[PDB]
Amino acid sequence: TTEIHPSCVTRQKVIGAGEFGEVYKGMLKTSSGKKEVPVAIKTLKAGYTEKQRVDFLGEAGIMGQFSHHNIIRLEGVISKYKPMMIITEYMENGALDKFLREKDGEFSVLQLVGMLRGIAAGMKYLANMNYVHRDLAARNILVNSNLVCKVSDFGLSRVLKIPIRWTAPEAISYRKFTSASDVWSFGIVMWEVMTYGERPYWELSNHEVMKAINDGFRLPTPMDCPSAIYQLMMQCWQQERARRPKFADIVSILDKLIRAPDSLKTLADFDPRVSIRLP
Ligand SMILES: Nc1ncnc2c1ncn2[C@@H]1O[C@H](COP(=O)(O)OP(=O)(O)OP(O)(O)=S)[C@@H](O)[C@H]1O
Repeated sequence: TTEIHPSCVTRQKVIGAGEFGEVYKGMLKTSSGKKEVPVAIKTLKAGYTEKQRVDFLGEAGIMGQFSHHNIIRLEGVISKYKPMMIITEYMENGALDKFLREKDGEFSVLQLVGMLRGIAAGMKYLANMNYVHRDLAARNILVNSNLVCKVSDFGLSRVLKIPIRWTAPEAISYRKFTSASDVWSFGIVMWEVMTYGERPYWELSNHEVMKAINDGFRLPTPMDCPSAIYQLMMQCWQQERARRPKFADIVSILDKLIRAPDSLKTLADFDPRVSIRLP
C-alpha cells in the first residue's frame, strides 16, 4: 500500500455508513500535485482496539495486492496520522443491491448480464490470486457512473458472522470456505441482480433457508430471466462443491451469451405464484 499524507486528502460529503463509521466522498491529490481524483474515504475512529486495527489495515493490505478492472482500486492509506483512513476509487452509484432497488426494471437483460460478467471477472481474478472472499453479495459490489461493477469489502477475505443465505452449505456447517463456496455466493448474486435486489428467500428465516436448501429446493427463477442465466445460477448451487462451475467457466459462459445475444431471448418460465383470472 501507499502511505498518503493528510494534506493531500479533502473530505467533501457523507456517502454512507459502515462497520468503521463512517464513509466520505472526497478528493485525493496525486502525482505530486498534478492529478486530482475523486475517492471514497473510510475512517477508523479513535479508541479502536488492536483487533479493529488489524482488520481495518488488513482489508487495505488485501486490496493493495490487486490490479483488476472489476476490483475496487486502493489509492492508499493514512496510518501514520489519526484518524486512520482507507482511500479507494469513488464509485458514484454506491452499493449494487441498493442501486438496483432504486432502478427497478430500468435496465435491459443484456445490461444485467454484463454486470454479472464484470463481477465474475473480478471474482475469477480474486480466486486465482488465492483469496476467498467469504462475503460475496450484491451489497459488497460497487457501481460507478458507467455501470461498471467492482468487487469490494474485503474485511472478511482471507488467503487460502457471515450471512447464511449467501453461504454454501459446507461453509455454513464445516467453515470450509473456498472459491467453490464463493461460487455458491455468486449464484445468489446472480439472483439478486436479475431481481433488482430482492431479498434471497424473502421472508424465510435462516433456519428455514437451511431447511429448504438441504432438502434440495432452490431459489425460483426471477421474472424476465434468460433460461441460460437461471441454469447457470442453479449450477452454482450444486450441493457437491466439486460439481459447481469454476469462476473461469462462469466468465466463459457469460461471455459466449453476451456475444450471441439472441441466446438470452429464451426465457425460463416465471412460476405463476399468483393466479389472476380475466376474460
Ligand atoms: N469506494 C466507494 N465508493 C462509493 N461508496 C463507497 C465506497 N466504498 C464504500 N462505500 C459506501 O460505504 C458503504 C459501506 O460499505 P463498506 O464500508 O465498504 O463495508 P463495511 O465497512 O464492512 O460496512 P458494512 O457494515 O459492510 S455496510 C458502502 O455500502 C457504500 O455505501
